[PDB]
Amino acid sequence: ASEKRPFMCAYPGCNKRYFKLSHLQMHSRKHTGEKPYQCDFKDCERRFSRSDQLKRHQRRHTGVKPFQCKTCQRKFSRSDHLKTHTRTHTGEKPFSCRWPSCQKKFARSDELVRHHNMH
DNA sequence: CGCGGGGGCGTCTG
DNA sequence: CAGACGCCCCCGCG
Ligand SMILES: [Zn+2]
Ligand SMILES: [Zn+2]
Ligand SMILES: [Zn+2]
Ligand SMILES: [Zn+2]
Repeated sequence: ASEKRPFMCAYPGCNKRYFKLSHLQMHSRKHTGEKPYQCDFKDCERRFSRSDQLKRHQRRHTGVKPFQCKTCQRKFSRSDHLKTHTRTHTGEKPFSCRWPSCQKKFARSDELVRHHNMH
């Protein structure tokens, strides 16, 4: 089970062996969302299973909003919110309804999900 | 009702 | 592995 292990996983819940550095880099991605960090704040006590999740969450406390709109100059702290809001200025509404008499279009999957719950 | 704003998660690239 | 991009999901508000 380890008589030949060019590489191993660095996650303490795994520590299994691998042979291709890249194929192990791919395996490791599964564990990148299994590392329980915690907030550093004295006004928080949350835990995040990824560095990016914690780093994103930190912005909620710092108030930092580096993603600024080119149109209305609004400021956001998540690229997903900014790109979503971008579609509001771009008129990009690809989430059209599939019901037998509607086809109403939204710029967000969840907006379409709520709309469908109205049917 | 349209959209802000946080949670969780897969994933390519570095 | 981590940093960064993209989405789905859920909730709250004017
Ligand atoms: Zn592993
Ligand atoms: Zn926090
Ligand atoms: Zn804008
Ligand atoms: Zn519909």
